[PDB]
Amino acid sequence: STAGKVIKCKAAVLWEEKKPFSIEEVEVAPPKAHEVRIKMVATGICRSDDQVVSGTLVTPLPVIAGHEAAGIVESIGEGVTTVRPGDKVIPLFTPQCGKCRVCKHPEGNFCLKNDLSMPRGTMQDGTSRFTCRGKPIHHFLGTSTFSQYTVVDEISVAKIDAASPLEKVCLIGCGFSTGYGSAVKVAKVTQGSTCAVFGLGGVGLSVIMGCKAAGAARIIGVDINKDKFAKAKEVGATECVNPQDYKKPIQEVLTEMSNGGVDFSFEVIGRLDTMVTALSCCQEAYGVSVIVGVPPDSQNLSMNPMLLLSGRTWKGAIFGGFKSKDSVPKLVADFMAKKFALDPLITHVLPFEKINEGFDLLRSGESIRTILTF
Amino acid sequence: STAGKVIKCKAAVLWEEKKPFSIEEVEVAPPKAHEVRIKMVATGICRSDDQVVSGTLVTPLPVIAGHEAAGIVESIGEGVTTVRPGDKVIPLFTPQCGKCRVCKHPEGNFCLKNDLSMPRGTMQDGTSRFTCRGKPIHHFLGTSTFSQYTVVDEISVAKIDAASPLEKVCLIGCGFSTGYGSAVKVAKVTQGSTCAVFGLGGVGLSVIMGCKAAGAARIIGVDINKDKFAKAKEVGATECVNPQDYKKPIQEVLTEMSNGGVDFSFEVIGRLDTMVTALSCCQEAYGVSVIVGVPPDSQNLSMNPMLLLSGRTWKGAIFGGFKSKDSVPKLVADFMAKKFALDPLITHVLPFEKINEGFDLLRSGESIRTILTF
Ligand SMILES: NC(=O)c1ccc[n+]([C@@H]2O[C@H](COP(=O)([O-])OP(=O)([O-])OC[C@H]3O[C@@H](n4cnc5c(N)[nH+]cnc54)[C@H](O)[C@@H]3O)[C@@H](O)[C@H]2O)c1
Ligand SMILES: NC(=O)c1ccc[n+]([C@@H]2O[C@H](COP(=O)([O-])OP(=O)([O-])OC[C@H]3O[C@@H](n4cnc5c(N)[nH+]cnc54)[C@H](O)[C@@H]3O)[C@@H](O)[C@H]2O)c1
Ligand SMILES: CCCCCCCCCC(=O)O
Ligand SMILES: CCCCCCCCCC(=O)O
Ligand SMILES: [Zn+2]
Ligand SMILES: [Zn+2]
Ligand SMILES: [Zn+2]
Ligand SMILES: [Zn+2]
Repeated sequence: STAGKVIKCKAAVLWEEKKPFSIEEVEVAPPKAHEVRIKMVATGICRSDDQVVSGTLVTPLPVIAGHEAAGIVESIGEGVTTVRPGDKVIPLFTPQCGKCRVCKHPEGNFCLKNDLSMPRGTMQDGTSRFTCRGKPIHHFLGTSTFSQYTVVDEISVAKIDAASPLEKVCLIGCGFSTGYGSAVKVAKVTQGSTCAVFGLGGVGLSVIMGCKAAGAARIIGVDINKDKFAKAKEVGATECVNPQDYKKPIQEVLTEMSNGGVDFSFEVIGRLDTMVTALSCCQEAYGVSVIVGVPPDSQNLSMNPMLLLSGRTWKGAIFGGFKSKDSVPKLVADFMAKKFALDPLITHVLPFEKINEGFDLLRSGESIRTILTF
Repeated sequence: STAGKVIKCKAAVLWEEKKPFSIEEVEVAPPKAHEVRIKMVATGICRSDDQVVSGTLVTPLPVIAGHEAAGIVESIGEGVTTVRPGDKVIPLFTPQCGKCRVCKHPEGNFCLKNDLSMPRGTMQDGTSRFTCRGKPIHHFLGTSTFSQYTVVDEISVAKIDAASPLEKVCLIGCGFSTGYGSAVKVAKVTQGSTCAVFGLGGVGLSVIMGCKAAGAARIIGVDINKDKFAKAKEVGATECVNPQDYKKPIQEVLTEMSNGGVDFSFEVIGRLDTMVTALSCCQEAYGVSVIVGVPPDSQNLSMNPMLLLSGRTWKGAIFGGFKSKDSVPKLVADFMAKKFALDPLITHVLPFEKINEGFDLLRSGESIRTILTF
């Protein structure tokens, strides 16, 4: 009987850029019409949550960040039909309203109700469900998973299998689905192709998993941190290259290695220069390059459009191109059926209260995904 | 007989940038092994030829330019198997060797034997068949059609229907096939879609023809020259807009007109600014933008990669993505079977001796295609 009552609980509040999270008591309002309040069970530390701290991914502060998570419904607002109290759920940082021109399109997933293109840090109704020290606190991407309890819009949550291990399937809420979908859905990697993956973190390892699932013959991992190469090979890389080892730019190295350019390249870092390098290294007539990394706010890249004129395709995607609410329950079902592995992504486990230690592990280069448990 | 002998004939020589063509006698050597000497019958004036004069498309000078043409085989070198003397032919500025990794790929057409990516201005053997006033003269894109006679490599020529009208089907050598293919093969325009076409010259009108053939519901022509709008509507534009008429940038105008962005946009001008505008005006989640225009030499554009991260596809192509030697005869057969029209592209038909007057018509905005007749 917390239904319809304010809940006091602990959250990780970010008051200022480039500062530690503050673990402290917040007030979580009850859900309004078509809103869902979730008791969080596990949440991943994604580089995009660090980009909020760095100020390179801009969203209003102060904020409760976190977007890669799983929990159990505590209560539903009036009119909710797609979840019930006690259901296991994954918050959807890319919503699926099911009504807009994008949700109706066979290949769109970037639903027009998203809080990604022009972040306001609110619920759909333009208000916050979070108070801290008597001050309103922003939401993040309509999810805000660094909290014992959050409130999300119904279009931002999916019901998943009741037997789901939530400390694993939280990765379906971001890094696994993003990287796997970038390969199998956005690029549509083909059997016997040569792929180059720039960045061997949680999301780039998931791209490798998707390239290997699609039957690529060669998967070249690219990272400046050679410590990332062993796990990249475990999940399917056939060879790994560190740009720092070479006198020549890595686009020239990769073009040589692939006897004239790769079939598919993926930027999975978030840098302007590696976005251009990744486009250049794909074959000039028929190559495809996919941007997955989140570039720094309000910065333009410079490129030569002759790279496109010869025949290259350049595209990007959020969340692996998956329509979120249709896709997340299916991805969980496929995980339960052993169609892909999540354990290779999980290098560390900590209690939520050690969230700062989890960010330090990511920043040091030591972790892939740290999973925090509430 | 001319076979096996040097031919002295008339050609339009470009001795240096930003000067008129010089119409004078050149010597055309006989074809070597796997080469074809063609008597030219008609050639079109394409903006790319003007870009060589402007210096914004770089190729070695002095040069015989011209790449959009048709003629009749005068003689064949040893080892030629695909054409014979007397055949009607179209030179292929994009070759099709049939042997390279691109020619073997189902979606590639930018054959590695091309003289487009690093223009040398020669035959495949690295020599020139042209002299003028005792100086060697460069080839252009392996074609050089501003000459009563040219010599091309076999991989740079297609045999066409003996009954085809060369004064019309010369456009299948560049402008028609480029525009049409950019719509139907590269973009793969869908039935009921909304398309935006930037530039309503010969290639942009051919893009409109392809979008209409593909069943687009709306085709928005964009040009700063409103005199181009009447013919754009004749061949299928549903509306035309002049950016100079608006206070707001045209990407904003086209996003509003299309209720959130177009399905397909095409840059058919060759400006960096319009390439970015065209990408921006396509819907952010599922839009596709195709670069057809040839951008100015050695100049980079600046763009915000978030345009791609939301889901846009950005791609370019040469010659409408068509594998040139397979496609050109089929396009001529389809023209003979009334599957498309070429007359709407032809505004002027001049003798070859009036080449300079033909270029002045293009530069002044008066013409679409001028066809020069030998
Ligand atoms: N498109 C989406 O929906 C989506 C989802 C999830 C993450 N992201 C972004 O994807 C990117 C990767 O996220 P992640 O895997 O969690 O991050 P991560 O774990 O930091 O991995 C990035 C990897 O890139 C490596 N790296 C850094 N700089 C360079 C360089 N200059 N050259 C070659 N390698 C380099 C780095 O060593 C690290 O292993 C970040 O930009 C995220 O913000 C996008
Ligand atoms: N990709 C290929 O294989 C290929 C083949 C043929 C042509 N080209 C290029 O395609 C482009 C078009 O060729 P074309 O149709 O012969 O040329 P064109 O006949 O000069 O047509 C270009 C049109 O662009 C219009 N225009 C110029 N500036 C602007 C502007 N700022 N805003 C809006 N409209 C503008 C201009 O008024 C004209 O009607 C040129 O860049 C060619 O070099 C590429
Ligand atoms: C990517 C290299 C492109 C070179 C294009 C040379 C001109 C092709 C013919 C044309 O555009 O009319
Ligand atoms: C198209 C603008 C999107 C920028 C923000 C993307 C953040 C989503 C979460 C993630 O990347 O891990
Ligand atoms: Zn929607
Ligand atoms: Zn993420
Ligand atoms: Zn070839
Ligand atoms: Zn041309």
